[PDB]
This record gives sequence, structure tokens and C-alpha cells, in this order.
Amino acid sequence: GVVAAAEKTKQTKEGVLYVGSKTKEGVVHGVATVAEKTKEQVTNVGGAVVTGVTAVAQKTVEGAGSIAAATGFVK
Amino acid sequence: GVVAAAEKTKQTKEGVLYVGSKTKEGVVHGVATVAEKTKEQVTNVGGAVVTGVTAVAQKTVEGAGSIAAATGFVK
Amino acid sequence: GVVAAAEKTKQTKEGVLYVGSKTKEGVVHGVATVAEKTKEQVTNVGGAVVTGVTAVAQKTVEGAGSIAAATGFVK
Amino acid sequence: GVVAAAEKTKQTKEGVLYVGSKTKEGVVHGVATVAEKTKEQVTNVGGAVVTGVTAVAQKTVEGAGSIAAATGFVK
Amino acid sequence: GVVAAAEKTKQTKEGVLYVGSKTKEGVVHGVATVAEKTKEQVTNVGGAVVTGVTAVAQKTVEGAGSIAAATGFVK
Repeated sequence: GVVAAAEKTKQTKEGVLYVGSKTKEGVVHGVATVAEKTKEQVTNVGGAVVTGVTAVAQKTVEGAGSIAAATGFVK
Repeated sequence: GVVAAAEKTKQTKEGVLYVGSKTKEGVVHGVATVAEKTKEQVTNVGGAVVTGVTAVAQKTVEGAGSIAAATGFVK
Repeated sequence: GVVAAAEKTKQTKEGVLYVGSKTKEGVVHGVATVAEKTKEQVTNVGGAVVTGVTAVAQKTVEGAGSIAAATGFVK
Repeated sequence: GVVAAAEKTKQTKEGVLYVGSKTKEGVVHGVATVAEKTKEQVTNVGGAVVTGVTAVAQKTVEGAGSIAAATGFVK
Repeated sequence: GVVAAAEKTKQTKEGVLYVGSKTKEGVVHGVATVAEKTKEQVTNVGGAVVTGVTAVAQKTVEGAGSIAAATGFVK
């Protein structure tokens, strides 16, 4: 029942990017799931995750983008 | 029952980006799920997560973007 | 029953961005879910999360954007 | 029953952004869910979350944006 | 029941990128799942994860992109 459908039917400076970064110390951890003495952990990450000292996300979804996620359990 | 549908049907400086970043110390953790002595944890992250000392998100969803998420459990 | 539908049907400086950032110390944690001695935690994050010392979000949803989320449990 | 639908049907300086930030110390936590000795926590965050020492959100929803969220439990 | 379908039916400077990065120390961890004395951990990461001291994501989804994910267990 977890359905993700994406359809795209298609019948000057555009999207131009300039980044200049100067970093001395950089610690980036991105997507992280840490468990200590944990019993029962469920984690889900979906989509676009842009992370860091200089993070730029230009025009992430120009067409069709669908994210379906059923996260959990049954007892 | 967790359905995400996206449809895009398509029949000068546009979206131009300039970033200049100068950082000495940078610690970025992004998406994180930490559990200590935890029993039963459910986490869900969806979409666009732009994070960091200099975070820029230009024109994230130009077309169709759908995020469906059922997060949880049954007992 | 958690349905997210997005449809986009399409039949000078536009969206131009300038960021200049100068940071000495930067700590960014973004999306975080922390549990200590917790029993039973349900978390859900959806959409666009732009975070950081210099956070810029330009024209996040130009088209169709839908976020559906059922977060919780049954006993 | 948690339905989010978005439709966009489409048949000089526009949206131009300038940010200049100069920060010495910056701590940004974004979206956070912290539980200590907690039993039973349900959290949901949806939409656009722009956070940080310099946070700018220009023209977040130019088209169609829908956020549906059923957050809670049944006993 | 975990179905992801993507269809794309198709019948000046465009998408041009400039990055200049100068880093002295950089620690990047990307996607990480750490468990210590943990019992029972389920993790799922899907989509585009761009991470690092200088992270740039230009035009991530120009066509059709669908991410379906059922993350969890049954007892």
C-alpha cells in the first residue's frame, strides 16, 4: 500500500549556480542514526538531504517527485 | 494506503544563484536520530532538508512534489 | 488513507539569489530527534527544512506541493 | 483520510534576493524533538521551516501548497 | 505493496555550476547508522543525499522521481 508514482510528460542564464566556500575546520555528519543501549529503533529518511558547511540546493524538483513512506511496526 | 502521486504535464537571468561563504569552524549534523536507553523509537524525515552553516534552497519544487508519510505503530 | 497528490499542468532577473556569509564558529543540528530513557517516541518531519547560520529559502514551491502525514499509533 | 492535494494549471527584477551575513558565533538547532524519561511522545512538523542566525524565506508558496497532518493516537 | 513508479515521456547557460572550495580540515560522515549495545534497529535512507563541507545539489530531479519505503517490523 506504500505507492509512490511520478509522471512527467513534456510535449540567458537558466539555473546557473556560483558557490565560493573557504573553510578552516568542517565537521559534517549528514544523515545519522545513533542508538546506545536502545532496544527497538525504526528510522526512515527520504528525499533530498543537502548538508554541510556550505549547502546549496538549487531547483531540487523541476519535474515530478513523490516520496511515500510507511515507518513503524505492528505488535 | 500511503500513496504519493506527482504529475507534471508541460505542453535574462532565471534561477541564478550566488553564494560566498567564509567559515572558520563549522559543525553540521543534518538529519540525526539519537536514542540512549530508549526502548521504542519511530522516526521519519521526508522532503528536502538543506542544512549547514550557509544553507541555500532555491526553487525547491518547480514542478509537482508530494510527500506522504504514515509514521507510527499498532499494538 | 494517507494520500498526497500534486499536479502541475503548464500549457530581466527572475529568481536570482545573492548570499554572502562570513562565520567564525557555526554549529547547526538540522532535523534532530533525541530520546534518553524514553519509552515510545514517534516523530515525523516533512517538507522543506532549510537551517543553518545563514539560511535562505527562495521560491520553495513554485508548482504543486502536497505533504500528507499521519503520525501516531493505535493501542 | 489524510489527503493533501495541490494543483497548479498555467495556460525588471522579479524575486531577486540579497543577503549579507557576518556572524562570529552561531548555534542553530532547526527542527528538534527531545525526550528525557518521557513515555509516549508524538511529534509532526510539516511545511517550510527556515531557521538560522540569518533566515530568509522569499516567495515560499508561489503555486499550490497543501499540508495535511493527523497527529495523535487512539486507545 | 511497496511500489515506486516513475515515467518521463518527452515528445545561453542552462544548468551551469561553479564551485570553488578551500578547506583546511574536513570530516564528513555521510549516511551513518551506529548502534552500541542496541538490540533491534531498522534504518532506511532513500533519495539523494548530498553531504560535505561544500555540498551543492543542482536540479536533483528534472524528470520523474519516486521513493517508496516501508520501514518497520511485525511481531
